Amino acid sequence: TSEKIASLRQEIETYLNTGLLPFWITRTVDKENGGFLTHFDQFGNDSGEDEKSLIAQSRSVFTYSSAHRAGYGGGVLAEMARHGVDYLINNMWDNEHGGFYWMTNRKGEVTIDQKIVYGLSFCIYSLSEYTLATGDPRGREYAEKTFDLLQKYAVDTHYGGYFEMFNRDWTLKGPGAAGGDRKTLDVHMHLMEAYTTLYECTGQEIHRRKLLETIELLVNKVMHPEYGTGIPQFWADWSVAPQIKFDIVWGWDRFNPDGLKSAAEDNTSYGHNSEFAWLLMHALDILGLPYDTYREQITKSYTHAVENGVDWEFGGVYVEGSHAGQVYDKEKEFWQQAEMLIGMLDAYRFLKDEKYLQAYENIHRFVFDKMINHSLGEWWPLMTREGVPIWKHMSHSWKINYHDVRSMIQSIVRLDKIAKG
Amino acid sequence: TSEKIASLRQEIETYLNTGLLPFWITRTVDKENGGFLTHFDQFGNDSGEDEKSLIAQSRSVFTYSSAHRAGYGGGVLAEMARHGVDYLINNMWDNEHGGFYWMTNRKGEVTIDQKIVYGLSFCIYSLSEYTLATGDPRGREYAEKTFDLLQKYAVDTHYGGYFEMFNRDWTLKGPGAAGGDRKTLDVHMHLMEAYTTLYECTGQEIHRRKLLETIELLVNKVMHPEYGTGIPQFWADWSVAPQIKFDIVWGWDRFNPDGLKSAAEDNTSYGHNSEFAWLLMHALDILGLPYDTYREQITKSYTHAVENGVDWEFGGVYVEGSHAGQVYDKEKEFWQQAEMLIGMLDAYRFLKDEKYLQAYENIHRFVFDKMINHSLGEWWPLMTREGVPIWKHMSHSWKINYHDVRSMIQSIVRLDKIAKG
Repeated sequence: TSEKIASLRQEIETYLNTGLLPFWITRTVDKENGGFLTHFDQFGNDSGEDEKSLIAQSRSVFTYSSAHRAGYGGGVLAEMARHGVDYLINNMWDNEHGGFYWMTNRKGEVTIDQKIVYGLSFCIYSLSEYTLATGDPRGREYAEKTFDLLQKYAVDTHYGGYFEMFNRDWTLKGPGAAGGDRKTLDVHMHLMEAYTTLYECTGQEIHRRKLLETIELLVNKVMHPEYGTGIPQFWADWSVAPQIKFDIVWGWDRFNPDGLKSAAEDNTSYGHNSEFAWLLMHALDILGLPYDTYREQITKSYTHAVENGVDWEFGGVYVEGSHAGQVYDKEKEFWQQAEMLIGMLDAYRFLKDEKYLQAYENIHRFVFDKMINHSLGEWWPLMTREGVPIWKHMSHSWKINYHDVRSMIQSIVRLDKIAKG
Repeated sequence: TSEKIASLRQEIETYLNTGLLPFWITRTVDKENGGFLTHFDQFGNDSGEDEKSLIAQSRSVFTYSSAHRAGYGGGVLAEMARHGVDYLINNMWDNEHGGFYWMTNRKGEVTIDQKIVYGLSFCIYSLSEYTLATGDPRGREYAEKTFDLLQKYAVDTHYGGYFEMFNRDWTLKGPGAAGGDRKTLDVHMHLMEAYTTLYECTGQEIHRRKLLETIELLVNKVMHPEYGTGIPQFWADWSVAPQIKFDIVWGWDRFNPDGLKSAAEDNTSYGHNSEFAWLLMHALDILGLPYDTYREQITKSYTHAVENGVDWEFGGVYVEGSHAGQVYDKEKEFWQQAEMLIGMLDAYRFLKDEKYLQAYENIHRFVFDKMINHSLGEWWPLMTREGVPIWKHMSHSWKINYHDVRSMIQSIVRLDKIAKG
């Protein structure tokens, strides 16, 4: 109903303004050392890590630029984004070899100088969003330099796609855990995300062309050929590779002991598949192309997520399960909820089936009633199926505010479109 | 016999020193306008064209740099190469968008400002050779800038390989004759050539890696999957395309009215296939890899050339015929003779079959006894099967001295290796 949509939008708006953005505004700007503080425990207090990761600093720039562009934050977020861009350029850019370093310490010294394409994707995305939000040409300048370095050093001109981890001097890393011989969904999907906003910013043909090439790589090489669901890791020739952990990580390793088929490699992520599909719809909007350009793919992604991933009984989306439809891990992790909020709304907009709005409300009620720590404003990172926290730190080097603020802003916008339609 | 090899080498050496290089040294340097004059009629006199094409100027730099590196030219060719590099940078480099322009007039003004990857390949090759020959870092500097622009603007990150023609501002040209929707043997083979010398010059991992990727594209996508012979034109997805002429050309259009199956599209060039195979062997030498890394491919290329392309009765190599082995066009064109001289020697070195040295001597006798215009020193461009000139201009915007000087130097070297082995 229109009354229901209005209630859901109000709930998001009040929380985003009074809860989520103040958690960050009151804590994060580091005026002594530059950049952003992001290590907060279950009480919102500094947990002390001597880290300013490329992921944390760039995601922060993305959140404050995009939220400012959307009218949120009381006007203060453009200057917070500028503070972060100062740190990215002055402390994280390699003035000898180009590209941004993977890790600094809290004082701003480089401690991991590798060139990691997952991080560089987030640099392109955040810095393009920053120029769009502020007009400061530095964002586009360094986004374009990073794009150009990826074309030179990372694109595989024979098989297509990208090699993904390099030493500081852009020599390719070794095989296996060192990261130099796999091509992955995580990197290729986030490059589509980043190139969308790069093209929004520049309007240049090359960015349009290579955004479309990246979409084609994902649809034709990364997604399962029958099921349309994301497969995580490939060899350079785009045959499927055994899944391995890399030396360089950007999340915590959760093992659910009750998870099923823990050795199987037919696993796929409902959250990632929803994220891919709504980011693909956003790309098509920026490209001026109809969603039915990729009707089959978008339908496969969303159908599999709603048919298997949504916990109708307790609320929220499961972690992972098989391509063919068996759920493996029913824990509730934060970022997949965020990406299902946006994706289920866009599935309703394009596919028009009421199950997708039923799924949206299920996810939304889970996030508000179980996952948000309303005492502080941030989201619990990992919960039991029923919604009891498992891990309780609010934020760290890999959990900042990229998924949650974006899901709040993009859900309130899509709900408005649904109400108006 | 060793006496025969010595006679053949002496014949080359005397001609290269006293005939071929003096034709060029006495005619080509344009001190008034800069760059090189290359338009000479059947009497060696200026034929008047108001053109200084990227192909003519870059091939000239390649010849004078490589011949100097080999000890030829009486010491004067390094400065002639420097004169050409001054013209490439001062008159043919785009200081606003990067890359070299396709065409200037004799006074040095830009008259076709498109960015044509076939020309840019020859820029990379010639400028890398120039730094190797002279130590002037400008060659490597602009070769590297051009390589980097090709990765940014020309590489297809989805299907691999290169789009090949662009407007001045690096926007892709239109479909069909405008050149923006085909991938071709001509460009991809010459990129392997150019990247070999770029990697020789820089020793950088990225150039090694992308030389090997280019070799793999040629072997796995461009060469016929059964016959190993080059197929000329593909769509972006590497399906075979109908052969078309482009608006931008770099040779004269010869129609032989007596040529067979003039509408067939299973045609392949013996000269191109030999050129590919010996340039691939040269790449493997520079890479430190054995020829048997690509034994099957190299064997296919050379076997098809010697079994079908060599005119045992009259001498020389035919223009083209089918992949499956029928000859279509028995005219004798200059550059295919040059590339068969080097390739038949390297086929003998690797494959050890006496037919390849018999083929070399057949080609060598044809070139010296029929194709060289010993009155002047340059090679007739096109002859009847029996060796009577058809076209008699000595040189123009697309026929300079790249094929012939290289074949003379590289044949005398390979003959020496054979004698010594």
